[PDB]
Amino acid sequence: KQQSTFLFHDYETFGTHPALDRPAQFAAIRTDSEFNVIGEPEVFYCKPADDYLPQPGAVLITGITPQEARAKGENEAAFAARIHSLFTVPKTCILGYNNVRFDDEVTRNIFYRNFYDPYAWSWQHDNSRWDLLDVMRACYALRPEGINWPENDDGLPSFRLEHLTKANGIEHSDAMADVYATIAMAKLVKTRQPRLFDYLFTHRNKHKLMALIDVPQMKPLVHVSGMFGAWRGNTSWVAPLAWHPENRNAVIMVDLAGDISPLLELDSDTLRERLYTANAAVPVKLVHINKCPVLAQANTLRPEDADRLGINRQHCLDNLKILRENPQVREKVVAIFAEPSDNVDAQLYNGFFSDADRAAMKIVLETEPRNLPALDITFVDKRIEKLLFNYRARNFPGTLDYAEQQRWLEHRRQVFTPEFLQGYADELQMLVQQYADDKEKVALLKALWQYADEIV
Ligand SMILES: CC(C)(C)C1=NN(c2nc3ccc(Cl)cc3s2)C(=O)C1
Ligand SMILES: [Mg+2]
Repeated sequence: KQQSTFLFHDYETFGTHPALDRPAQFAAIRTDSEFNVIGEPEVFYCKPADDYLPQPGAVLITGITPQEARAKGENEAAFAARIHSLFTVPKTCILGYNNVRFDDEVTRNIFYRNFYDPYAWSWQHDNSRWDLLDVMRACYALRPEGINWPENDDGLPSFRLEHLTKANGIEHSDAMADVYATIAMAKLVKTRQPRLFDYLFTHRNKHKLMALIDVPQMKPLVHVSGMFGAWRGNTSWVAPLAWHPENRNAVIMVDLAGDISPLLELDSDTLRERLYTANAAVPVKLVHINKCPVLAQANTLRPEDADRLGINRQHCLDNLKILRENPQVREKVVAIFAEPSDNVDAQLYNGFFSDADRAAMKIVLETEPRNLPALDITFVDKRIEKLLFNYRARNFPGTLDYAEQQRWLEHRRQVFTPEFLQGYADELQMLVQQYADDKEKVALLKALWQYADEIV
C-alpha cells in the first residue's frame, strides 16, 4: 500500500526567532526506511514581505541575502503550501537535526500565518516526527563506543553537525549539505549502535514513552536532554511527580542529581520565582511527551556509565528515597505550573482553534486571493482577522484597497521606527569592522545595507 518513509529537512532562516524572524530557504529529501534516497532533492526559497529586515548574524551564517530570497522565492503562502504537501504524505517520519526545538517551531508558525493547521501534519496519516540531535546526545551518553566524539573549544562534547561529520570522516559542504549530513548521522548510529537506534526510534511514540511514566511510584528514569548540559553528557536520572495542570502533554519531573531542599522547604510562589529567572536552583523540569524526549528505565545507565559522565548515582538514589517519603511535593510542583504581546505573529500558543474556526480557515485557504475581500465568513478567535489582514497584505498586496494600503503603510511605519533603523545601521557598521578581513562577509553586510535602504 503506502511505504514508510523519512523526510529529512532543514530550514535556513533570517533569524533566531521561529515566529518573529522569517524563513529564507527549505531543503528536504525523502528516504526509505533504510535511509536510501527516494526521489529528488526539494530546495526552495521564501520571499520575505516588505515589513521585515533580517538579522545580520543570520545572513552571515547562511550566506542567503534578502535580495536572493526575494528574487528566487515564492511568497510565504506558496512556500507553506509546498512544505505542507511534503509533510502530509502518509506514513512519513518528518525529521531533522534540532528540528524539535527549532525547525518544527518554524513550520508551526509558517502554517499558523498561512491558514494551515499547525499540528495535524505530524500525526495524521500515520505520520510522526524525530530529531537526530538527541539521538546523538543519547549515543554519547549511553553507548559511545564506535563513534568519535568531538570537543568544542571550551573542552566539552560538541553535537554540532559540522563537528560530528568532520570527527567521523563524513563529507560535509550546497543547499542540501545539512540534510545529507543528517542522513549520515542516522546511518552512523544505526550501524554502530543498532539496538539503541531501534530503541530510540520506537520510543519517538508518545504511548511508548507514557508506558515508562509511573507517577504514583515516582519511578526513576534516565533522561538525556540538552537542558542538562554537555558537562554531564546531557544526562541525569529523573522522577515524575505530577502531570502539568494545563498542558496535557507535559509531565513534571525532578532532576534527582539536584538539590531537593527547596522543594521540601519553600512554598510554590517562591519556587515559581526562582524557576523563571534561572539560592539553590529548583531541580524541576517539564518533559514534553510529543517532543521525542529521550527516556529509558533507570538501569539503562549503569554505574560505570554514571562514573564516566560524572553523575553521582547514590545521591540520585538518596534523593529518590526522600521524595517518595514526601508526597506533598507533588501538589507543590503542580501549583508552580498552575500559575503581553499584541503582535499576532507572536500568538501561536494563545490557544487551539475550534473545529468551527479550523473549518472557516480551510475555506480561506481554498478561496482565490482576489475573492477573499468578498468572502462572507465569520471567526470566533480574535487572532484570525489579524492573521487574515497580514496574510493578504504580505502575500497578495495587489488585492488591498486604498484603506487597507494605508493600514499596511502604518504597520510598516511602526516596524521601521527611526530607533530601529538606527540600531540596524549601527549593527551593520559594527559587523563590517569586526569582519573587515572576511571579504565575503563584508559583501553580505553591504547587501543588507542596500536592502534596508530600499525597504526602509
Ligand atoms: C544493578 C543494575 C542492573 C545496574 C541496576 N541499576 N539500577 C538502578 N540504578 C539506578 C540509579 C538511579 C536511580 Cl534514581 C535508580 C536506579 S535503579 C537497578 O534497579 C538495577
Ligand atoms: Mg538546521
